[PDB]
Amino acid sequence: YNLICYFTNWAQYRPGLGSFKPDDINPCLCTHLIYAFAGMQNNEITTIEWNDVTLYKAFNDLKNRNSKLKTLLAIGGWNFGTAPFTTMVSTSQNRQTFITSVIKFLRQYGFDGLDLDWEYPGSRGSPPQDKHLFTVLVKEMREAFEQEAIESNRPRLMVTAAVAGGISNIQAGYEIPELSKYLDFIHVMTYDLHGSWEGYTGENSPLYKYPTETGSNAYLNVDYVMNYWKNNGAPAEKLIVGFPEYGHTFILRNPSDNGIGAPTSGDGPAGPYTRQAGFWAYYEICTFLRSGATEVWDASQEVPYAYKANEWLGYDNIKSFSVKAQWLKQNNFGGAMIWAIDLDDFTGSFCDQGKFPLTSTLNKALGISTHHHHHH
Ligand SMILES: CC(=O)N[C@@H]1[C@@H](O)[C@H](O[C@@H]2O[C@H](CO)[C@@H](O[C@@H]3O[C@H](CO)[C@@H](O)[C@H](O)[C@H]3NC(C)=O)[C@H](O)[C@H]2NC(C)=O)[C@@H](CO)O[C@H]1O
Repeated sequence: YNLICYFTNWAQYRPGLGSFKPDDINPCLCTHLIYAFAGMQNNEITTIEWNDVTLYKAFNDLKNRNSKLKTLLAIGGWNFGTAPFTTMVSTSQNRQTFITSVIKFLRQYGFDGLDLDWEYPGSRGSPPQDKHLFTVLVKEMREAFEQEAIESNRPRLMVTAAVAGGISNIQAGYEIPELSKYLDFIHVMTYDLHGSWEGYTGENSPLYKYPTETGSNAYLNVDYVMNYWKNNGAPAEKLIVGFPEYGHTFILRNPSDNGIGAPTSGDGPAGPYTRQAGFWAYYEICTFLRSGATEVWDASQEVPYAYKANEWLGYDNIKSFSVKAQWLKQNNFGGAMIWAIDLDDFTGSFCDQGKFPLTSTLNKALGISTHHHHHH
């Protein structure tokens, strides 16, 4: 199994103990590290942060401490939107400009592959023809990577993609059978399945449907989404399950109504380190759980929630990560990906569960290991 760990290049700006840079990563925990995010200018890949070159070197230097580790660079993300991708895929000239720039960029800075994170082809302003043009981009990039590997006598650069977990976005965005032939791995974003945008409480990454969910609401769980990909053309071995190391917050419209589906008024307050209303990192959640919160196990969905007065949290913990790791192995998927390693309790100071409790849970559950001693 693979354990793919996203690192974000804005985590460095979090105050105090929240600040996270590549040297904070334990190089032995994951099999792959993905750097989020690169950008695009004139149809060529580019940096986005003033010190990305510094962080790239620290990131890829981690491989000097773990000879099995591979790294990838992710391009796009939510805030990046779709317009640059649409323009870039619109013509063969623009796709060639981009692919050529990626090969040079990844080889220059020491990456082993590119993770495409277009959110999403066919949606958020992207026109309908981008569903097929995304397939064409991926096909041409895989082919260019295969040729560069042979021409440079190096292992081939990987091409992966982070893909939607919402059924409407999946249907609008991806030609799953053909896309699956050319991608090395498919990182399915099985999180953000509920959130304050819906006007009621729900879990971020429930494994199973809630018993009274009907219609499209019954799609909003890891089981349905992973099996949708699997049964519409993607090989299980290429499918990677998304694991969030954060939770979503809500303000309850009525504190006594604090179950799944309780009505809500909006996002919960920003955390002191992540400073974005609507979510908390796992280490921030641990502080919340020590501040008087009530913890509840959502038994049907195999995830926890918690609440305190008018604040409600749907999240993941060691137990839910363990249950879902067991599940993905039984279903023969390729492994797990984590959004994001800088949201774990990387210092060990917040949760009293050791360093990197959630990521370590998956490392153990998936049997990640590179140090063999040849004796008891
Ligand atoms: C408004 C909203 O919640 N939209 C959801 C998108 O966030 C999500 O996109 C992917 O998931 C993660 C986690 O949500 C995204 O991380 C966000 O990245 C932006 C920069 O682009 C940063 O400003 C946010 O702080 C950060 N949020 C968190 C909790 O870390 C990430 O960009 C996207 N890529 C990956 C691999 O996860 C999509 C997933 O389908 O759902 C929307 O509902």
